[PDB]
Amino acid sequence: PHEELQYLRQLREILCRGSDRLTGIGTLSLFGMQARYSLRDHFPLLTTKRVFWRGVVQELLWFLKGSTDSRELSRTGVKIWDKNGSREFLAGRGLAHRREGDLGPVYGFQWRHFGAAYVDADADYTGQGFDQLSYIVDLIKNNPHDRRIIMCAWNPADLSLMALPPCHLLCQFYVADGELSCQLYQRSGDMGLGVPFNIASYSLLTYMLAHVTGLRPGEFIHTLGDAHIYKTHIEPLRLQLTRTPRPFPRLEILRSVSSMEEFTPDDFRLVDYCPHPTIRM
Amino acid sequence: PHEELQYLRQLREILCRGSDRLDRTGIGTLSLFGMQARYSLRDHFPLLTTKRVFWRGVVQELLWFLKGSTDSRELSRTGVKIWDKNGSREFLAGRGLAHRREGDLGPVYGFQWRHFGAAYVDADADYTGQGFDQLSYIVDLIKNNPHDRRIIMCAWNPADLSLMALPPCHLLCQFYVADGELSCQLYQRSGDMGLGVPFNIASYSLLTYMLAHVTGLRPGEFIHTLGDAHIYKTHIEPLRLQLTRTPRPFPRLEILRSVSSMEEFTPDDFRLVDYCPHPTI
Ligand SMILES: Cc1nc(=O)c2cc(CN(C)c3ccc(C(=O)N[C@@H](CCC(=O)O)C(=O)O)s3)ccc2[nH]1
Ligand SMILES: Cc1nc(=O)c2cc(CN(C)c3ccc(C(=O)N[C@@H](CCC(=O)O)C(=O)O)s3)ccc2[nH]1
Ligand SMILES: O=c1ccn([C@H]2C[C@H](O)[C@@H](COP(=O)(O)O)O2)c(=O)[nH]1
Ligand SMILES: O=c1ccn([C@H]2C[C@H](O)[C@@H](COP(=O)(O)O)O2)c(=O)[nH]1
Repeated sequence: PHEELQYLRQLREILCRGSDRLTGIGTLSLFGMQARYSLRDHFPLLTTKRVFWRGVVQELLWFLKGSTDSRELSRTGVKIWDKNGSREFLAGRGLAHRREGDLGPVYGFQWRHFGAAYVDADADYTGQGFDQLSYIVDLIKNNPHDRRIIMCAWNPADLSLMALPPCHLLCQFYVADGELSCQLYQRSGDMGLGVPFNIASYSLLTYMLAHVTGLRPGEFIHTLGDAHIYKTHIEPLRLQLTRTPRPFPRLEILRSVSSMEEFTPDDFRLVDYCPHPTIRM
Repeated sequence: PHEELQYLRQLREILCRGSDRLDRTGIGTLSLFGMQARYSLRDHFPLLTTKRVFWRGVVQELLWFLKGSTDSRELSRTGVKIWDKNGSREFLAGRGLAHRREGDLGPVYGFQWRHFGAAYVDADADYTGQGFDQLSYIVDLIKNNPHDRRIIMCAWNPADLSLMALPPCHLLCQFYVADGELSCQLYQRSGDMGLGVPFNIASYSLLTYMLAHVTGLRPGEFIHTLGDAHIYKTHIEPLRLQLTRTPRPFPRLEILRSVSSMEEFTPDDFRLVDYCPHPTI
């Protein structure tokens, strides 16, 4: 039974039993969902519609950098954070005095410098705040059965400095039988666009962490809070609800990388990815 | 089907195929990673019946949390001693926390809920207007923007971990409103299925009843998401016994008078009817 059917059943449920609720734009939604994806023999990149894999990779490395600069992601060809880094959008957020591309203390800053005072995207933060990436990497290496291997992006005190508050709040990691697993808690999930993307991101993070630590990829567990469908997306989502999953691709890591920071997009080969055609939403 | 059978199934799964691990202090647990159970709050209250749950503790401890107290001496005064061991002068010394008055647990749940991001100095100090008051934040959201997808309270603060007596188990809870009902999901990084988890279920269910009462809504669903779900090997025998017990119907919870603020609840506003658990083990 294909694991992608979990995602497809969740879609089907939200569309059929979801709550119909409206500030700006309207959605169908359910609350509390969990799905499991094996990482042992394949990589759970959804096949019912093509997922922007190039975006997935560039954005994770950009996160892992600690960068909060939407321009630096943009330079690589990935424009998904650009609407949010415009001086116009920032102004609308009451953050007008930002330079272009300064998103505030978003994921990268929270992952590498939690609790630090944010100044701007160009400030040097070395040795400031709590480095969560170094923290979990050390625990996975030297104390793998620890129950506190967590990386959290939710920092309520920093919300008003943020262009957009984080959706995927925290990940926890788990080690058993030489396998590295990961649970992601996502407060909010757009099933039409974000959620396939998000599944891929944290699955990737786990492959990367597994590699760097000498472990094999295990399970990725996806726990949603608000799982929702935007109503404008209903006829394209019914389209994808008709399609049968193709087998998952595999993910190869093309070289020895000793540090989470030394990865490059060319270290990853996506083998045998054959999605159905892209659906625009 | 009776909801407690979710918990008991989880017990059995862990006992049957759980992973046999040791910590770096040598103690053995069986554990599994990634679990979710749903408990209805509408017609009843999910206080577990196959073993008696310390309900007096549940109530006093939560009221204690909601006040922002990080003083174990205060909870202990009520006759509830569950945090006394962690508050002892010797425990804190064992943690490497000198200059600590007895009962000073550090920036734990209460401090995080009320003053997230604030500079902790001590349990007696006064933090008014320091940090981010998450409790007011969520009560406000549930009242004035119930469909917000960021109705979050979080206790995981990486920067404060070395200052805490114990690191938080309940990382965060999220709330959700639909069709006149308040719902809640909790992310728990670590659950002792033997002692902690029944208690923990009662705690956040109770919190949801209180929030529902204060905001003019009916208790909806409580979703319980776990990370490391485990059983200490020493308790396997009493748990075998527990698993033979047939669950009895859940009690109910009546809130006596009208309470207008989350801070004005007293242990007396709560009527538990009728809790008839199998004998304690
Ligand atoms: C309403 C909303 N839903 C989302 O899913 C969402 C996601 C992000 C960030 N994110 C995690 C994204 C992942 C993928 C994206 C995207 O734009 N994909 C395009 C592909 C672009 C292209 O043509 O190359 C798409 O397929 O529409 S955006 C930001 C705001 C959002 N807003
Ligand atoms: C290893 C471990 N497991 C736990 O479950 C745990 C729980 C807490 C805090 N906690 C969340 C607790 C919930 C319930 C508790 C308890 O001891 N209840 C007693 C009541 C004692 C009495 O009635 O006098 C009991 O149920 O027997 S303690 C602290 C450390 C822990 N440590
Ligand atoms: O990584 C992401 C980022 C955003 N979103 C979606 C979820 C919501 O539909 C919207 C964010 O809006 P709020 O939930 O923050 O209001 O974008 C995702 O699914 N994944
Ligand atoms: O509210 C609580 C507090 C603690 N624990 C348990 C979980 C673990 O067995 C232990 C905490 O140890 P660590 O997870 O921190 O190692 O206590 C709970 O189940 N619930």
